[PDB]
Amino acid sequence: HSDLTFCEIILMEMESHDAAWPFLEPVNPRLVSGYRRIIKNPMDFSTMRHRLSRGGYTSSEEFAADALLVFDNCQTFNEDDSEVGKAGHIMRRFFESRWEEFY
Ligand SMILES: CC(=O)c1c(C)[nH]c(C(=O)N2CCC[C@@H](c3n[nH]cc3CN3CCCC3)C2)c1C
Ligand SMILES: [Mg+2]
Repeated sequence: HSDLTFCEIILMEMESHDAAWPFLEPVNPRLVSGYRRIIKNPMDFSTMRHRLSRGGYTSSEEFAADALLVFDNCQTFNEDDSEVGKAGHIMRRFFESRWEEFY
């Protein structure tokens, strides 16, 4: 698959990005007050890595949906001027531009 090929490329670059530190592992709701109540479908890069490794993505569209979920959730829970929120805007702009320079 040429679609799955670029997903592996763009996931690799996001995992290694400087501003990827809030998204490398799932949020622990025990450690974050209100997260469980506010974020219905959590998502992060390791969950995407796991689903790609086991062949769980059909098309590149499903991969893009999970990536946009990460940043949608980030903007739903975190203030735009929080540390986590600022890293998410950097990561979201990176993904949007990189995804469009291929498709
Ligand atoms: C609540 C929220 O939307 C959020 C997201 C999407 N991500 C983070 C976040 O901060 N992390 C992600 C999980 C691991 C955390 C981690 N990994 N190694 C050490 C730490 C400790 N953190 C806390 C402060 C210093 C780093 C970092 C939040 C709050
Ligand atoms: Mg959107």
